[PDB]
Amino acid sequence: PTIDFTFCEINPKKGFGGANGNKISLFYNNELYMVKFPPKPNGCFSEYVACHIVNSLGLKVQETLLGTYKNKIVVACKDFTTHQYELVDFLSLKNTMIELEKSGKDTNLNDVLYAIDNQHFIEPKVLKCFFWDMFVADTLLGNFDRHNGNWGFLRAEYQIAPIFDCGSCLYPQADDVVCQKVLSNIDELNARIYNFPQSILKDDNDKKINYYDFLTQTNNKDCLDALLRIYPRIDMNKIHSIIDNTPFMSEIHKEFLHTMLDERKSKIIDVAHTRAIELSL
Amino acid sequence: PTIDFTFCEINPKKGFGGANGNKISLFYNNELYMVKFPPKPNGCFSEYVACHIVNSLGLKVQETLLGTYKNKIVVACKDFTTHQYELVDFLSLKNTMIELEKSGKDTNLNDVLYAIDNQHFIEPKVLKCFFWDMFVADTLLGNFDRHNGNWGFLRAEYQIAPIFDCGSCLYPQADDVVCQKVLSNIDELNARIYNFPQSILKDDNDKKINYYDFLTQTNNKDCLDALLRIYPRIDMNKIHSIIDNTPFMSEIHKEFLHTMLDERKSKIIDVAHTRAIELSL
Ligand SMILES: Nc1ncnc2c1ncn2[C@@H]1O[C@H](COP(=O)(O)OP(=O)(O)NP(=O)(O)O)[C@@H](O)[C@H]1O
Ligand SMILES: Nc1ncnc2c1ncn2[C@@H]1O[C@H](COP(=O)(O)OP(=O)(O)NP(=O)(O)O)[C@@H](O)[C@H]1O
Ligand SMILES: [Mg+2]
Ligand SMILES: [Mg+2]
Ligand SMILES: [Mg+2]
Ligand SMILES: [Mg+2]
Repeated sequence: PTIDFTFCEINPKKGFGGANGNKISLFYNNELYMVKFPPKPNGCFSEYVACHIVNSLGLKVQETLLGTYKNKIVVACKDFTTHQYELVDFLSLKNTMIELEKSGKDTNLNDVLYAIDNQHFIEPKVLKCFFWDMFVADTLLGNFDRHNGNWGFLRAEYQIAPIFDCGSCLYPQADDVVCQKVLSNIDELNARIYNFPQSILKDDNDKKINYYDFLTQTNNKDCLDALLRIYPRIDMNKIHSIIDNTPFMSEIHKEFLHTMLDERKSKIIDVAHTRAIELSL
Repeated sequence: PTIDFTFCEINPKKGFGGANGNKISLFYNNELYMVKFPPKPNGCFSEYVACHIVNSLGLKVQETLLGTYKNKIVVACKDFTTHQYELVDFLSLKNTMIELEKSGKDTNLNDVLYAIDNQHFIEPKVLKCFFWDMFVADTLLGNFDRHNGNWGFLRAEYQIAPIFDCGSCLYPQADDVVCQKVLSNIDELNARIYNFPQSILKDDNDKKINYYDFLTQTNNKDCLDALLRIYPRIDMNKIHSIIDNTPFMSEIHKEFLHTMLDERKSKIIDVAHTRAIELSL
């Protein structure tokens, strides 16, 4: 039916960072979880769905289960910093890049790129391939916050940590009234495709990078390679199924995402991929 | 004489967090330090000086060393997450307090206290005494950024992590031109006491807490117990010693502190401490 975490054993000797909603440690089927709570003045859903799409993409993602916790809908992310594994995020790494007078929190794309090539945790080709793999995923999903504290490495010395924190994908602000507006108006819809959301990663002019523009204009062989690579792993029939099998989501929402994913896939990915394909030899 | 870190062996497999500038892991004297660089739109001094003052108050603090790399002036912090020790900040810990539907990054004082009473990493009373300890030293050093991410615990389970990131203390935005301006204009010296810095922490109404006002009107026995506890360790000669003995510091700057420290010492600490005593009986 639907999971319920309410009674599972909490682990009180563990906490989690991040500035959106609380989270606690707890066992489920003999495994530990980080259980994100929603904030309130709907990213629990983005987090579950987005990740499951990333999985279907053959990329290493955190396991995610919708469930209830004391009358609050909750996303449970399997915990990958157990068994004596520690997470160091990219931020902390970029902070070692002292020859750039810019701080690790900074998301200017070129610097981020530079640090990848200059870091010594992971073979820079592996790391660079991952990064763009992730950027494509993020493109499809509309991740508006893949900052340097939203990916990283596990140490026991290092390996890439599974993609996490996709709570910022797929329109977390959208509610049934918004889903409604957009679905009934191509103009609105378009604004949520070309203009916004934008990547948290910046150009050398300090603007957030535009998903559509960037991807349909890049000559970065690394970004282009990763398109040609992930494009085939994309399976709309599955992605829609992930959406259909989302546990609490209203129906109106469910079809907002259906539409939105088809559109993103078609007006950004398809297009960019198609050009990507055309640049060979 | 003075220390050049410039040629010391760097550890290309550890990084560090924080928004304010780069840092790298290197061996000095056979040991890891975290070496913090200055951002360039002065804090390396604040850190060094502030930690040596904290130490002299008898509190457990990171050891600081002031050196040069490549003509940079840089502060070295003895790394305390070597030997399997993993640092975990209060913020994550506060993030688990799901009952207050506020996040683990918000610095509302009451919420913070609640988390102290209700967390299972440290015996609560001990931590309530630490927090308060630190608050007092911050009052002395004038810390405007003691955020839940700026203190925490250590584990291989928990012990309190030595006070770190005190680099936001002791007027870091002030330069030789500012020091002069303050050193002359009394009205200017006044407000860097009665007006700011203010603590990052907050009251129920959202406003940040005024060091002076709070310190001299509060009936929180735990804050006051802290005052009485700490006051007798304030060694004004040793402190001015610490200022005179600072390695690259300019003299106008050296004295800006001397002044500024006497000022906070007598204008807040003394006054508040006096009221404390009289408080019993
Ligand atoms: N599956 C996981 N296992 C262990 N630690 C995790 C996991 N997922 C996240 N974390 C850690 O917990 C912190 C909070 O998780 P995260 O999903 O990033 O929360 P968030 O509030 O969405 N982060 P953000 O929005 O970028 O400030 C992350 O920064 C990681 O350090
Ligand atoms: N002595 C130490 N040993 C090991 N780790 C440390 C040490 N000091 C600080 N750290 C860690 O590395 C980070 C260093 O940043 P720190 O200098 O403490 O604050 P900052 O760089 O000013 N950023 P912030 O406090 O977020 O505004 C801290 O957040 C800790 O996680
Ligand atoms: Mg995060
Ligand atoms: Mg997020
Ligand atoms: Mg810090
Ligand atoms: Mg600081």
